[PDB]
Amino acid sequence: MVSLPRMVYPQPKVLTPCRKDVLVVTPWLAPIVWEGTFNIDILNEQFRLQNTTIGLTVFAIKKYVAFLKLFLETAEKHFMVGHRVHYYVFTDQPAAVPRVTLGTGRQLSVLEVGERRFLSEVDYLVCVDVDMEFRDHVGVEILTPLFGTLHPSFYGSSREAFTYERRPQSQAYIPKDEGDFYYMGAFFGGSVQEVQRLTRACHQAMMVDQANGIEAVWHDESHLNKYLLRHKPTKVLSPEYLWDQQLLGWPAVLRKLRFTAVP
Ligand SMILES: CCCCCCO[C@@H]1O[C@H](CO)[C@H](O)[C@H](O)[C@H]1O[C@@H]1O[C@@H](C)[C@@H](O)[C@@H](O)[C@@H]1O
Ligand SMILES: O=c1ccn([C@@H]2O[C@H](COP(=O)(O)OP(=O)(O)O)[C@@H](O)[C@H]2O)c(=O)[nH]1
Ligand SMILES: [Hg+2]
Ligand SMILES: [Hg+2]
Ligand SMILES: [Hg+2]
Ligand SMILES: [Hg+2]
Ligand SMILES: [Mn+2]
Repeated sequence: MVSLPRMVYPQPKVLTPCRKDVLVVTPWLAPIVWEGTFNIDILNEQFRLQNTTIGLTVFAIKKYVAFLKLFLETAEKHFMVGHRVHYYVFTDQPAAVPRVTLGTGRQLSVLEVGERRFLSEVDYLVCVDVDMEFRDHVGVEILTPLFGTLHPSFYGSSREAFTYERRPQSQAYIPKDEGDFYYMGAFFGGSVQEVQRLTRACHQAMMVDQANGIEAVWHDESHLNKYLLRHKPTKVLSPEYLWDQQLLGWPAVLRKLRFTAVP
């Protein structure tokens, strides 16, 4: 709404693309987020002027509570620093959640397991796996109504090789001649409204499948892929945002490894 203040930064050059080695915009005109495609100062200004609050949700059930300390401490160094952040930790062991020191404007809620809340508390929801650590900047460049992340093992694969659910009997079914990308279930998000629409659709689809005695090959991730095929994401995150260095190394196409699998 409000005007940006005067800012001094390099002029963007029309006849000079930032990245020539990768696709930076999808066929439906959604940016694909890679290092070099965004000026974080301009984006931070835009989002701070709106007093943006980001919710970060993670599940830590059974032995996975062990991953919380590193996850949260690294999120404090790299995730949305400067912005309001609300962590939501869903766990079966509330007393096992580590006591992590948080920066100002950041809070954590422990929710025991064994909603309209989000609508009134945050503007965007980011949903990720907990067996991970942040190694570099993950900020407002990802925020948009609905986003998915390119799975690190398939970003260079032909659609026929994607491990989508291939049985027509499943709600997650995607035939061999369809598909844009293979999105990983470990990192998705968007506005609260869009994330709840997505989770509701996948939940209903999974219930239909269960009633028909079938379980999608990659569970929730198969359904996330069917949803994002039919409801195109407004931004797509590159594999910089979901990487496994032990498994895949550090390819030239990745200028930064931002959020990675814990060995
Ligand atoms: C040594 C195991 C190799 C797995 C590589 C492909 O990753 C898996 O892809 C499937 C879909 O085909 C699922 O998305 C699954 O969750 C992925 O495995 C997980 O992510 C990879 C990157 C790696 O960190 C594995 O250890 C994870 O289990
Ligand atoms: O005992 C378990 C198994 C899974 N998870 C949660 O479900 C996510 C998906 O599981 P996992 O990381 O094992 O899957 P992978 O990335 O290996 O495919 C984990 O990050 C956790 O957030 C959990 O909390 N406890
Ligand atoms: Hg979520
Ligand atoms: Hg998640
Ligand atoms: Hg689901
Ligand atoms: Hg989903
Ligand atoms: Mn995981």
